[PDB]
Amino acid sequence: CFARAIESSRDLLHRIKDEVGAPGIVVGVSVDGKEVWSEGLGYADVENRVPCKPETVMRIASISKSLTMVALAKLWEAGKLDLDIPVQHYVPEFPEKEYEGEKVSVTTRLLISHLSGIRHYEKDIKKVKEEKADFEQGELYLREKFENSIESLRLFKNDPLFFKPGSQFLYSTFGYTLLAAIVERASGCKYLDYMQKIFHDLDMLTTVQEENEPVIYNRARFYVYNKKKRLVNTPYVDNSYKWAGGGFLSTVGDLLKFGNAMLYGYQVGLFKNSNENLLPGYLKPETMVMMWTPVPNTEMSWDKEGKYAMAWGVVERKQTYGSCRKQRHYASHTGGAVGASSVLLVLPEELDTETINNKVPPRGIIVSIICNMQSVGLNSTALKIALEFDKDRS
Amino acid sequence: CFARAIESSRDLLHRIKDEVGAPGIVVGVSVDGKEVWSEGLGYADVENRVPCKPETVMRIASISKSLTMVALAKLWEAGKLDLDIPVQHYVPEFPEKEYEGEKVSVTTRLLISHLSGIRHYEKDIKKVKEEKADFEQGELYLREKFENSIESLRLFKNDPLFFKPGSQFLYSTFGYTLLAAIVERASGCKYLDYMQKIFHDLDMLTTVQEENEPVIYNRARFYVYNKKKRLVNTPYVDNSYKWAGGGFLSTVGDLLKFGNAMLYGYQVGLFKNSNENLLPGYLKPETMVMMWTPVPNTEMSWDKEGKYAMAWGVVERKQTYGSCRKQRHYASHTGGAVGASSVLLVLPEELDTETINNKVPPRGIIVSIICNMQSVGLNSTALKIALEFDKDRS
Amino acid sequence: CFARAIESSRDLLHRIKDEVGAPGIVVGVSVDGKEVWSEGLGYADVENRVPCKPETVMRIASISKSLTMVALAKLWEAGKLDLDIPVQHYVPEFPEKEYEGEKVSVTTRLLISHLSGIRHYEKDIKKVKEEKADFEQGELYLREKFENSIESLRLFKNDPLFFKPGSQFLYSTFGYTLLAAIVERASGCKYLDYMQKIFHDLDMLTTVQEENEPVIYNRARFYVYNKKKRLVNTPYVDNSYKWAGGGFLSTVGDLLKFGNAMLYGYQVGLFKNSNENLLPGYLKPETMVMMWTPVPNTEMSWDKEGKYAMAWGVVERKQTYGSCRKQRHYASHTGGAVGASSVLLVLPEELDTETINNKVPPRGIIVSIICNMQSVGLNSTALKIALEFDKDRS
Amino acid sequence: CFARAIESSRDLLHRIKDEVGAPGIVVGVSVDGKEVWSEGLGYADVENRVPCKPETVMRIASISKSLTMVALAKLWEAGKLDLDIPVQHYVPEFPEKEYEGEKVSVTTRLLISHLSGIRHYEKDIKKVKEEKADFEQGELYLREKFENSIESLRLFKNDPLFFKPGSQFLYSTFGYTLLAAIVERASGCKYLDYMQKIFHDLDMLTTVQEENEPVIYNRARFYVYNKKKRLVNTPYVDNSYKWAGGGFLSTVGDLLKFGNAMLYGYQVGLFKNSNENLLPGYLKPETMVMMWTPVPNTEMSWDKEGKYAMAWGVVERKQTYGSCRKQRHYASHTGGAVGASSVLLVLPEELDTETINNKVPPRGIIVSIICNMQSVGLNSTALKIALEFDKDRS
Repeated sequence: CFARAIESSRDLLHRIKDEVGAPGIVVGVSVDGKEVWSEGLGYADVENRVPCKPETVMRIASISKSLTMVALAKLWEAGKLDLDIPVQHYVPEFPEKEYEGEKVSVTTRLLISHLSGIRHYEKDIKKVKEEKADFEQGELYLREKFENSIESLRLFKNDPLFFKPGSQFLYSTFGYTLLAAIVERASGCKYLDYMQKIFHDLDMLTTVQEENEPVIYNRARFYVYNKKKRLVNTPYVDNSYKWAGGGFLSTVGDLLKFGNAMLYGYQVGLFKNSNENLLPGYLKPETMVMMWTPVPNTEMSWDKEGKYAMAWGVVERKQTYGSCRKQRHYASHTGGAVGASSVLLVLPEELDTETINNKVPPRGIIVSIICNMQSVGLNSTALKIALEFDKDRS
Repeated sequence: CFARAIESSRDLLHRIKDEVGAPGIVVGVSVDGKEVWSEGLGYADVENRVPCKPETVMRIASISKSLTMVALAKLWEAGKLDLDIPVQHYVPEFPEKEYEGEKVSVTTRLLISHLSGIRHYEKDIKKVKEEKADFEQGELYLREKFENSIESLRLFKNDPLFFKPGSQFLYSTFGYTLLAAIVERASGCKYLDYMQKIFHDLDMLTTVQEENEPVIYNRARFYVYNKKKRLVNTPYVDNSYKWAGGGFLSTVGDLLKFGNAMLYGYQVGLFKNSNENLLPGYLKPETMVMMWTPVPNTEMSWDKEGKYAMAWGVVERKQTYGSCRKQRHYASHTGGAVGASSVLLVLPEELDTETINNKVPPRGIIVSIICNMQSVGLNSTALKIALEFDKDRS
Repeated sequence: CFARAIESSRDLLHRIKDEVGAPGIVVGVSVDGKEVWSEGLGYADVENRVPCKPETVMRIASISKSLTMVALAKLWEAGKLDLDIPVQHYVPEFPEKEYEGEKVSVTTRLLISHLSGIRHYEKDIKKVKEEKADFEQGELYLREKFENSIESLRLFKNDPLFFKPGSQFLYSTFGYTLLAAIVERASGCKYLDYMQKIFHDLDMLTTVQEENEPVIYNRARFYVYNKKKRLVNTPYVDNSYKWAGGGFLSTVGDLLKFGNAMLYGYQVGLFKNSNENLLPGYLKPETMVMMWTPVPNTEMSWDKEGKYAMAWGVVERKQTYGSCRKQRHYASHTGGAVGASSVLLVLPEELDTETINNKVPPRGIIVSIICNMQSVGLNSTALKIALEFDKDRS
Repeated sequence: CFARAIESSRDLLHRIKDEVGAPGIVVGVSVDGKEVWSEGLGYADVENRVPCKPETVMRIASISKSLTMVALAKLWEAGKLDLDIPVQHYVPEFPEKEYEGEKVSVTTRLLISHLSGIRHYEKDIKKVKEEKADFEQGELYLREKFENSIESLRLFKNDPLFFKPGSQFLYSTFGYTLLAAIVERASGCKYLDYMQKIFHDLDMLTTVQEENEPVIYNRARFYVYNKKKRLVNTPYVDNSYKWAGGGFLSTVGDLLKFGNAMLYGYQVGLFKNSNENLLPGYLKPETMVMMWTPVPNTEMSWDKEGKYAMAWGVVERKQTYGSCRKQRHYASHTGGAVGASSVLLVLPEELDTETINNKVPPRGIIVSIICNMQSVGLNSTALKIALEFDKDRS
């Protein structure tokens, strides 16, 4: 039934692969909760000639923020965590900050949406202020091993705030390290154990953390181009200092399952009225709405047409003029890692009365693409693939 | 429902294609805001045997003037631009002109309708005056790259005026280069960025500018016949000096969407009285009327029966004698480029009381035809296709 | 019989294609005068999605020098041309040159082996002398059309000599333009007509010159990577000023046929004694030996282990120490063009008494590889493929 | 002819592989200068399921010392190097050393046989003295990159001598770093370039240095067992500080070729009398004898029955009592690297009058075994395989 869409999507994948020169790429498409397509192109390892397969394990980078958000939402549902309380309640090791000698408060809500003052890789305030008005970074190529989140906090716990909390949007990865410390303090257990339990609940059996010593099957390699336009290996790095921000490894099936679970949790409330036999979602319907609610004064780098919510980028639906562009509602998050690129997209389906009365959730399309090439933007390709699979479905 | 009309239209397309010997041709028909037919005949590329498809990208040439007019109308609605103010207010680099030593004023209104003195490709005043009482041109085969509109102005900013402003009609392309310079000066941003934003608003995702370095998918080739009556390739040209006049690339779907938007903006005022739930048009109803209002002392080359308005050729409706020709109201613009020919036609539907009370805008037919053959007139074929689709609709 | 070798060769081709990120590549292998393998990988045109095929026409660049050498050898056999006579005998438009006020002579023999003083793209003597002790060039991106070789001579006929003739090796392309002028003067006919006749004699029906106006079927596109590591189109260029140097277009089958003809002409003399029914080669046996004879004080850029002969790079066979590297005898020439890379390799087979008495010429392997990627070295891959096909043959 | 021996050797390889639990192992056997057997067992990479093949590239560790010795012998033959001159003549950056205030001289001859005072990984003199009367080391897991040998010298150039030069045998790896510095100073070129030229001369095309950025095909992985008796990956290390001591990567064919070249150079002098058509060896016959001459007061760790020579361990032939053990003459060197084990063995054949008069060199057997397992001794297995292949040969 999806044969026409599959061929075109494969053509689109070839287009992007040849445009960026990626040695390998893997895709995964799920329609209405069922996986209908999964393919790989190229070689996961070019030295040993290992072809790309749906079982390939690659580095999802910032899609990890979404997993941490799921953990935080579950903790908040359990009542252990309060969003508006200052972070010093849970983590007293973080020093209090001043902004030309005025009291400022850093909270979980500000940390989630990046509205907090914490910096990114750059340490020079002047350049950041000039830009507001890179893989060249050193901290991005660290190799030290950090046993715990509290030890990892020492990289940025002494730097001054760059902006007033809640005033300027600045994408950051250390804020989610602080969030992981808060999670492990509030839950009473280690962060990795909590995430492992969550992955077990969601049936994500191939999602593990970036480590070198353990043997991980079907692990791929990551490449980059040098100054002579020749494919080379990326340098060895250790990502233990940022587990929550970008330290996880996964496949396309696990991302499809995660997206399906989120879609079901989002859509179960609408279908609850017609049928009372539906199982409850992993998170409460009000929690799901809050997660996907856009926050004002936020930006979405991979799509200027939408904004940012909680660990997700959300584009809403609207139409301003007749016979003119009709915006479509979807949520997405992209990831950029040394040697790798990924994207996860969710496209909800507009629900009518008859569909609600007859059909059952989830109703939508989830698309996941991962490639072992550095600095590749895959949001547009995923959006096109999702739209075309939306056309075929009847 | 349109099956009878589609077959006849295809026959008409074959007629014109065999008459001119065009290697390929693409058509697009929209009825009442919905695309009902789209087909291609022949080969977009004859060297590699690439068939013509609705996704083919060809060179719309002077249909670009309409896009610039949309930009100018939006700027005028915003209040940034004044039509009657002399152009030296925005562009002081253009020298003031004299006509046997008398002061003359060049304004935006004169530039839009070609009533201005600026010349076309020919530089000899005597021949132009004799004709008033060609692909053989050199400027039509330029290959230099021009970074900005101000740099492009140097090709004609020193030539004397050919006629008194507002006195003689002379179709010109450099006047729209001056218009683009005025647009980029008044809007505060670059012309290409403004047009890109406008195209994004109107959902024209495949409309780009003529460039060689970037990879543009489904780009076609352009051909001409030599002295031995053999098909050959057209010479390489650069169109950077005239973006506004004739430097864009598009498909038939984008032209259909543009025509539908213009038709909705034209017709929403009549339907506003019955229903208040209709979304506003892209431009105000008074702006649309002005755009399609014919201007006296103007000519319409592709149809002697009508006149010229603002970047459009408009034929009105009238009937002088009983049992004799009944003129029909429509608007059209044709384009001639090296190696290419195109046409865009809009046929509004006569509105009665019951149709206004019951139906919703837009009500009409838009037809777009593009072929990769030089010096082909497609206005009559488009008019016949539009009329026949007007017959089938019930 | 060659199934094992074919698979490995395909793997080698994939290796180089992924290493350089070439959108397409075509290979051709001939064993003992019969074509046994021919395949293409990737897309010849990425905008229109045209797959690579053995019929693809790409830009062989400096393999053209070999064709001009064949023309010169045939003229010398006919007795029309003398190698040691100064070039002013045939072309008096070339000015005589002095070297700190001493008489120097430029001859055909010096021009063939690049021992002449004529420069390459660089015009600064100091930098060339420093290097002796680039696609960044301007002359490499010319677009002017030159009707005849004498007109083309004006680009370098006034520059002073860089080194003493016969003293320093300097690879050059304008020397072969002078050679083409000499050919067309001595033969009494135009250079292109002579080469067309030669191609007709050798059954190379798809070998034509680089031109834009004529329709050439199966013509490919040429690409390069920009500063953002994104695939883009190469700029439009005109190669009319260097027909003999790098101005021809060809397939892999034509190169295979050319190599087979050269191999037969080389090897027919050894087999003449046993059988008198063998047809004569295209060139006399003594002429073939001279063509492949290495010249002292010459360099072979694509293989430091060999030297240069007449329009060919020749590596001889030798062994200095026991149980140590055994050199193999072969001839090759590589080509680098804007947007393209190519190689032609000939691997003669060692002949014994029984093989000479029983088998018939040609006995060897010819390999041709062309890719639409700029600055790719394909000599090593061709050598490996030839050696592996040498192993399978029995 | 060797079918009986091959099966038994394979059984022996299985025996050692199961005894040590090595995931993979590769063997290579050459008889009389011709490779007669080559096989691999297990997986080179267990995560991606890549089987072991003869083309696998693994870490030869201290077999590198033999390559440096070949370089030093060639330099000494050229007359550039003097063995008895103090090392301060070539490398003045090395400080002079005192031994309870007495002048001591460090020379190339002492450095070659490890009779020099320089330490190994351990820095505590007391423990070394107690042992004389480990992978637990820190310097063995360094990750810093060192551009040149002079920079690498700083790791041990300030430590005091452990024993009097020429008095006590102490195996060391930094002495060969000093030897590499001496080589690059005396030869006038970089060490890596000299070794690359030597490898090219000996037809060792797959022998490269340990580097991460370049793409090296068929590169294997290296494993170790943890405290829970589970297979894990070895930690990432950089071996740039010891190129000469333990930094090379190779296959079994390259080691076979190297051993064959050494055997030919050793045996050509005996066969020179009968036949004058034999090509000269890579090194002079007197040089080869010196290389394999055992040095008094030296030890051979992998075989207590023999001693040490120049970068080789040599066991001589002798028989003390009648009807009792008859010693056999052979040379060998083993290597231990993080995650890897290797051995190279040469078994010369006893030469009689008729064999010298009739046969041609080389006459012997070379055996190479490499496995991706840490701390495995393979000398006995290689000796047994060589002896059994010695039995089959007739």
